[PDB]
Amino acid sequence: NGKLKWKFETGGSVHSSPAIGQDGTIYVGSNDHYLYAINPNGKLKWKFETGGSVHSSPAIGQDGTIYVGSNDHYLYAINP
Amino acid sequence: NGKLKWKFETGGSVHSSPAIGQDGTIYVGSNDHYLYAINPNGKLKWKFETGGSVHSSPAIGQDGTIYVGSNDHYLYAINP
Amino acid sequence: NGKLKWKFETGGSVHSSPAIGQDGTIYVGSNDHYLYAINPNGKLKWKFETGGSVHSSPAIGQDGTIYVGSNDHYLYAINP
Amino acid sequence: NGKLKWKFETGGSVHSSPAIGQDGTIYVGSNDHYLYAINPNGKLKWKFETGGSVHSSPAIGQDGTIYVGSNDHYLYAINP
Ligand SMILES: [Zn+2]
Ligand SMILES: [Zn+2]
Ligand SMILES: [Zn+2]
Ligand SMILES: [Zn+2]
Ligand SMILES: [Zn+2]
Ligand SMILES: [Zn+2]
Ligand SMILES: [Zn+2]
Ligand SMILES: [Zn+2]
Ligand SMILES: [Zn+2]
Repeated sequence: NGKLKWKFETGGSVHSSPAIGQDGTIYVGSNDHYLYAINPNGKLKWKFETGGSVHSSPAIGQDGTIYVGSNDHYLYAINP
Repeated sequence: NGKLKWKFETGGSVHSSPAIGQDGTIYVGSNDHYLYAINPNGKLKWKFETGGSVHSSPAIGQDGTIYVGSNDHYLYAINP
Repeated sequence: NGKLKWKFETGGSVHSSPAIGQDGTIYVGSNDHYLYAINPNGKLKWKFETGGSVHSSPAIGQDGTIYVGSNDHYLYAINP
Repeated sequence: NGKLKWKFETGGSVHSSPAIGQDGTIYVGSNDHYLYAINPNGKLKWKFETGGSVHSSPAIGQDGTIYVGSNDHYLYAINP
């Protein structure tokens, strides 16, 4: 209907575009160098430190592996 | 066929990439800080103020929740 | 296998990310202000002038309508 | 669970967003001008030189053709 139902504060501008995994866990990268995993309800599931801003938007494989690039030249494959 | 069928003026450059929800409602974020929801025919459905330019591109969950990040460091989950 | 099978010269850097329509027609926006439609084989189908660089990546609706934003503040809905 | 399972060093910041092909091969473009293809396990499959940074995110056609744009004004269609 357009009403907010939660925001989640990362550390920097979230330029990455978010992905939704087979279980509704939402994955997004932030300029704070972190890929965030938020449970569908708004509470963090985990965050993964890389070496630079995550402008890449996460891709999601069949087994649920999360694939995302980072300003630190690396393509990361992260277990769920 | 390539003919236009409507443009919709947001307030700033629309860098966000648009998403299409289970009902055809198209969701896009604009540098005017707004996530826009446009009914499939071109008339606004609603727009949601965040605190900065929305470069993130909206993700869309099973229940239709719209997930998008914003230059204001937050990941937003917005009801339809 | 990794061999090229065609490039298509737009007028400026293609930052937009390409979309594939129900018939294989590939849609991408270019900084030359144009959304390009390329037939699956590499020959243009059409290109649609907007008022600025198309950094947005095209979305594709059920009927095949192409939805994309542009640096000119507008969200465009373009017939196939 | 959030544990890493491999990073892959490209040559520059990976701004492109990665795509997953019908066989799990992950495709991403890097600012080093290369579109990378990584086998699902982390070892390269191949990398394709273009003429500029690949900010575009790869699209994937029915036959597995990889479609991506590049800062060198070209839209590339690359065999698997
Ligand atoms: Zn900030
Ligand atoms: Zn940094
Ligand atoms: Zn402007
Ligand atoms: Zn602002
Ligand atoms: Zn150039
Ligand atoms: Zn211009
Ligand atoms: Zn971008
Ligand atoms: Zn660097
Ligand atoms: Zn270069």
